[PDB]
Amino acid sequence: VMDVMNRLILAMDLMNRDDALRVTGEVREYIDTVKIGYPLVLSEGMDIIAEFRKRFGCRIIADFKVADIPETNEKICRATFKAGADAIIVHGFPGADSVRACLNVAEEMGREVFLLTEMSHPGAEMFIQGAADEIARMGVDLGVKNYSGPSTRPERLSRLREIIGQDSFLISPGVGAQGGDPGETLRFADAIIVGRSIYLADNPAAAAAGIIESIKDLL
Amino acid sequence: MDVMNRLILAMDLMNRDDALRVTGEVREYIDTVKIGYPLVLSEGMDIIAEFRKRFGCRIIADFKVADIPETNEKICRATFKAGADAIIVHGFPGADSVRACLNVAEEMGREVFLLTEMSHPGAEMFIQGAADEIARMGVDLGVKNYSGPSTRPERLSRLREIIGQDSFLISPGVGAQGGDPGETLRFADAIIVGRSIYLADNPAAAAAGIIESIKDLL
Ligand SMILES: O=c1cnn([C@@H]2O[C@H](COP(=O)(O)O)[C@@H](O)[C@H]2O)c(=O)[nH]1
Ligand SMILES: O=c1cnn([C@@H]2O[C@H](COP(=O)(O)O)[C@@H](O)[C@H]2O)c(=O)[nH]1
Repeated sequence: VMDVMNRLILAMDLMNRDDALRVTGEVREYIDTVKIGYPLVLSEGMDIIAEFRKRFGCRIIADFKVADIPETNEKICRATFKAGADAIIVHGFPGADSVRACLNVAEEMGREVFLLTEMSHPGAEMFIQGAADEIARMGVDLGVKNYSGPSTRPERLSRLREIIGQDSFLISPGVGAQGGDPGETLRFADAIIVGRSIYLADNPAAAAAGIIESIKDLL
Repeated sequence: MDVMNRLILAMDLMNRDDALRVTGEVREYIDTVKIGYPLVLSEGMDIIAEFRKRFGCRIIADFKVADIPETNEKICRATFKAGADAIIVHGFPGADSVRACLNVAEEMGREVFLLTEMSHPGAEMFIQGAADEIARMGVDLGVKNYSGPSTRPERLSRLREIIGQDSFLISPGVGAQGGDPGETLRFADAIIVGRSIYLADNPAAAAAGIIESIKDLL
């Protein structure tokens, strides 16, 4: 599995290149893995991935919530890996063919897929939560090794960990701003994802350091 | 929304030169282009303004928006800043995520299309069973624009029933995925067509052919 420094992944959702680079640089001693999503990519271009690789020694997870038909999913994954992403996040709710399409491209291109199981926001209760255990089981059947699940619902995160097994790699957003606790989340997830609690802080480095101090016995 | 010839081009070529040339070739037949991540991730968001400069066409950003509300808001803002007239949003992530998109669209003078059921085989696993409820959620939220599956006209008809005749309904899966242009237009206001046009030996003839087949439907 990827070796995530300090079990902490930065969700870099600032939408300005200068701010995104400044904040990421400030926390670089604490974090070697950065999740870049569409807020930044749609604002600054896929070349922002290149820029991060150039500036920082960071692994890049493209949080693109891939959620199209197989043919389109293939194209999205190809473009994303071509740009230098180490991994891509993919929805399971569009079904097994859509997921398989991403897995096939990742296998061919030597990169990784993370399957999102249940989302951490309130609206997730409406449809995704009821499908999440089956989505996780589907991932296991398809050979998915990497997953994302919700910090905001420890009971759900625990069940999802059970389904995917201890050997699977599990990351978890919703820590901090959305209400999730770093330590409790790391009972089940391999790494936590943190965005606003760090990138909106007056001192992002102090914020990251504070989170890390709070989980030091788990490192 | 008034779509020329009831035909929306899905421009999923991944090269700027090819995408611009093929769109140019069929410009006399369309005034609405759906641009998705295949093109945007290959050539940048600046491609949207370039399409407007060259063709004056309407632009629907097919970004399958599917994040938490806070992130959805950012995605919609970035997308509308790039000049998109509308954006396609998943309903599966729930009502708050959809509402986030509706907010930005209202703010910037744009439209949200709610995707209810997808057209590929895997849609049967989870989406299809949620689709009627997603459509009702759209109605509850005041959504006026929807997308549904050409490949399942019985499902498309049901979608139409739920949202009513006043709502605007577009439908992908025509051609390559097996859907029929004329049958789909029994229920949808407009059909989306990608590969059957952009991978054709002669895209202009392909477009003309499709239009000829639905001429009695305008
Ligand atoms: O279920 C979820 C919830 N959030 N996110 C993403 O993780 C980050 C959470 O950031 P935050 O710490 O500012 O809440 C954002 O990029 C959000 O899109 C997910 O991928 N899945
Ligand atoms: O349920 C679906 C199926 N396809 N599409 C999109 O519509 C287009 C269909 O293209 P095609 O005519 O080449 O199949 C592609 O951009 C695809 O991502 C959707 O938005 N929803």
